[PDB]
Amino acid sequence: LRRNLDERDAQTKQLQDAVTNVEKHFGELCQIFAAYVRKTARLRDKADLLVNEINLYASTETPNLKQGLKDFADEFAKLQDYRQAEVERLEAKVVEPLKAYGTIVKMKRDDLKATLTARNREAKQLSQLERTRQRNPSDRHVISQAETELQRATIDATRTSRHLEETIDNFEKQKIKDIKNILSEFITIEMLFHGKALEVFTAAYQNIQNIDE
Amino acid sequence: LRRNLDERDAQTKQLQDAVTNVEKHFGELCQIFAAYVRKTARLRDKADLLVNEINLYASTETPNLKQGLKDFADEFAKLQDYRQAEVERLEAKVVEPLKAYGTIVKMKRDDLKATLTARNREAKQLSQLERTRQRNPSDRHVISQAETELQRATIDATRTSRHLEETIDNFEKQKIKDIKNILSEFITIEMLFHGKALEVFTAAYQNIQNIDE
Repeated sequence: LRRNLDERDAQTKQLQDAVTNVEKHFGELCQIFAAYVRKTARLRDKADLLVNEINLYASTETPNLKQGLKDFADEFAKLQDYRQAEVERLEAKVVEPLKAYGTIVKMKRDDLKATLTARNREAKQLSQLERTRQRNPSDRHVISQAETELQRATIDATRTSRHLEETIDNFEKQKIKDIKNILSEFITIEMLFHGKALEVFTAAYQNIQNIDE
Repeated sequence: LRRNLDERDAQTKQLQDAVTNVEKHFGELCQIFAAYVRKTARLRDKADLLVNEINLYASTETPNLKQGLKDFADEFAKLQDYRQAEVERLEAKVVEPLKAYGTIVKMKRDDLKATLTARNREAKQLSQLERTRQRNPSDRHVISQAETELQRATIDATRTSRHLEETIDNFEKQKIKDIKNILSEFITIEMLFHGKALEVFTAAYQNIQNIDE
């Protein structure tokens, strides 16, 4: 029935738009997290430049001031190693899992296309059956054959749509697990870095106090 | 005496090179700290983009997942306000004090130039005195006048050099205080930010756990 076909299509469009919504927003988050990683690395570069200049300036100075400056530079350089570990973990645990949704989305689009193909085959077999009844009204045999082929197309379309509903449902379940895990990893990777920074800067504060002024 | 003038000049050259060494290295540190600040701000920009996308994606989602995402975005946005305070303090307490050494260096160069000028005047008055003795060997009056003017130039050069030694000595004392204070401020400003980040990310870890998966 026509009012049922409008409903059936609108419901598949929702599954289609559900895949698109994730493709769009996980993909945007993926680009932003990659840019966040690049900006973290570019900040590490400037911190390296500071380490080098403090060391070079320290090499020109009186002994106690030189030692205090080198000790600071040694601690701060340690912080940039932790920043490098933060960059690598963010690439592996945040950017790469979001990037993998390109392939997940492609597989869902195949399931959606198979459903559209099966429904076109069904609609074609239904129009075939009505035409065959009209051209050969009294040929029970060829009508029965067209009825049998419609029933095959119908159950194949139902089963293809039934599989689609299951894979999209699993896709939504895994979407929630993934976004929880991806943001959790981002939070713990950052927390690890900020905790190490506090350790480093606490010690660096001592090495500056020992500079005899 | 000539061996004394080589010594006297080499010692003023050391004062001159001491001003240059600070000009060069405080100026390099100033440029690097400014670039470090710009890279911190550019990392804040990317974090803002993450806040916006998480909010926009959350506006499309089921109620519990939407709320969990918005709560994360609200906490992380709080972290970028602390990053903005870190940027402002680094500009005011680290970059600006290093930048102020352009003016300090200029004043020391004036003291150095006054010393060179006074020594040229002295050397000229000494050559004048020897010439006057040679052209008027028996004019005790004009010789005595040239001797008196040499003694004025000599004590003026001694006093100008004596003032130079005092201002460079004070300049070295203040250099050590300043570099200790500037690096201490950098360390405490960073420590403050990393401590606030730990607070924010600890709370953000809860808001992610409440997402029903």
